[PDB]
Amino acid sequence: HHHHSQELLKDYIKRQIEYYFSVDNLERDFFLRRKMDADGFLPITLIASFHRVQALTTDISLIFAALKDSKVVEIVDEKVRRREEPEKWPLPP
RNA sequence: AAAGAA
Repeated sequence: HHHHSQELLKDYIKRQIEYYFSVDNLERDFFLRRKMDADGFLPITLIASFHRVQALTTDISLIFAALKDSKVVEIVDEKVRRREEPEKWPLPP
């Protein structure tokens, strides 16, 4: 027993989601950007369906917990966006 | 290139 399994899992979830919201990924992620609203937000439940997140967990409240203190993303209601200049990224649906 | 990290 060398770590708390659910805390480690939360760190994997957080870093996987922060990757999607990195500038490097966003520059090329046309699917993700077409799903943004005009303010840059995506449903957290959409992110939950992405294959690597769903592989790590199907517990939605755990994904919220994993993201609670992220400096990369901001959460409003059940939606999430890049904290820095989110409005640059949406693309037409 | 099956979501080859939507």
